[PDB]
Amino acid sequence: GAMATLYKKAGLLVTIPLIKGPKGFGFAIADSPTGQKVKMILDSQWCQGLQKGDIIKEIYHQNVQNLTHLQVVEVLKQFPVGADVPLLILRGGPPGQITKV
Repeated sequence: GAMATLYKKAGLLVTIPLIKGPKGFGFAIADSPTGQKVKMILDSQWCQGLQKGDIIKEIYHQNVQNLTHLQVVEVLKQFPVGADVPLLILRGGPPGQITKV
């Protein structure tokens, strides 16, 4: 309703509690005009709550907005299987390589 709609207009910062699965965190990111954007959810069990279109702002409380696509991929890849990694994303609000992570 009204609240959900207004939160989409305003934007919402959401912390997603990632757990690294055997084949990664269960999603793919696109190097988009507006940052590292979630392109696909591949296995939601490892990234509960994460949605297509979410934009990565922090990894493990570190701001990653100055990192490149390849650097963000590299940092996510570095975590060992089973690792808990808080992921802060921006969802909605005032508005090409794709890599599995």
